[PDB]
Amino acid sequence: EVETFAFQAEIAQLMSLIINTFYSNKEIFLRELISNSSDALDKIRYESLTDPSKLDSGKELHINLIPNKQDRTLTIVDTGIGMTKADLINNLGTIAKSGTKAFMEALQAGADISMIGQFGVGFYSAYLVAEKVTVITKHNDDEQYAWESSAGGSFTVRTDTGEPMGRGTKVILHLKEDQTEYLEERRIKEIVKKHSQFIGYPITLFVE
Ligand SMILES: CCOC(=O)NCc1ccc(-n2c(S)nnc2-c2cc(C(C)C)c(O)cc2O)cc1
Repeated sequence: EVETFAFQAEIAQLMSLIINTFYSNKEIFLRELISNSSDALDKIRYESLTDPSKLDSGKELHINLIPNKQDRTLTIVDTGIGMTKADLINNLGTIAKSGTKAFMEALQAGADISMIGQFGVGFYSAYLVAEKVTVITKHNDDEQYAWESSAGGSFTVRTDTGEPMGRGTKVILHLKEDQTEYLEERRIKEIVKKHSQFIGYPITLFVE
């Protein structure tokens, strides 16, 4: 069973802006996703301080980057606190409505697209490089679900089975045809060092 939803108008407009604005500095998408992963990891870390059983679904707190040139995908995987089905539908746990409003106002005051993460909506910068995004997540309090959107005003949510993760979130970027540089090892290393050099969790770049 697949459920199809319409984005809130403000979010559809944010995504359209990201997709259609001329802006060459696309590489900042990765730091925004790594930042979200770090936040999710902080959350499960702090929770586990008073309830160790929260880590029964996995003790290791880390981030993996997985390029695949055959599929033309870049996948960011973390073992953070994950998201419930409800939070997936509610704009994947972000304050998208109020965040988008503040972001647009900032763009009128001299801000540019690279400031997007300051307003809680950095996830949508994924559409600078991806034609489709799949978000697979598992929270301790719910089952495993897959969110997906190629923009155009809608997203889908379904249950996900076949490769269960213990806990956390996996963001699969289906890259646009002209953005395959982000599958190259030296390019990914360069971007991590430039924008995500000091993060409180290990980042592992998989080899092909
Ligand atoms: C509510 C304040 O934060 C936001 O509005 N947005 C940033 C944010 C949202 C959800 C998460 N998150 C949680 S909680 N659990 N998993 C995630 C998570 C979400 C994403 C995007 C799909 C939004 C991600 O790339 C990685 C994550 O671990 C982390 C940061």
